[PDB]
Amino acid sequence: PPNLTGYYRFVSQKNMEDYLQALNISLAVRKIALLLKPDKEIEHQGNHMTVRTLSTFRNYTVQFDVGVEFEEDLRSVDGRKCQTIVTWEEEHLVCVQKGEVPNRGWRHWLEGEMLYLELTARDAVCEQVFRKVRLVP
Ligand SMILES: [C]C1=[C]C([C])=[N+]2C1=C([C][C][C][C][C][C][C][C][C][C]C(=O)O[C][C]([O])[C][O])C1=C([C])[C]=C([C])N1[B]2(F)F
Repeated sequence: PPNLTGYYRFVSQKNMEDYLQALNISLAVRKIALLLKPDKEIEHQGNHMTVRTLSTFRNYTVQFDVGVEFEEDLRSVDGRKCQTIVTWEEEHLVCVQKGEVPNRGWRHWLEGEMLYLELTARDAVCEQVFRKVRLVP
């Protein structure tokens, strides 16, 4: 599987409204979240990954070894905890977050320097795109 290490700048998103509602995020917080352009930073070493979502209001970091289910602390996101498993399906990094919310998870994949992210919760599907930042001193 590919190595996903990189810093990727926000490009676009669609239907984040839907995903936020599906996680039961309040109107006040959804209004804030829809204004921001969070970046994605990944540290992928061997079979271990750290994935950071970075914004001026709040950051969220998760760590994992691919293939090992773990308790994901999402209390800073939607107040919940999940039993989360990340796998590789061809070149897609697939995450299933098992818990209260059905169909919860996400999928990354790369096309050149564009990093795609699909986010799901209940019947909501959000599509995001990021672009890798080149290491220019
Ligand atoms: C400010 C605030 C507050 C709060 C609470 N909020 C916000 C916002 C904005 C800011 C940002 C934060 C971070 C998040 C993370 C998760 C997703 C990604 C992910 O999943 O990823 C995936 C891979 O890549 C790893 O992980 C938001 C959004 C945009 C969304 C959401 C849900 N939100 B929330 F409701 F949490």
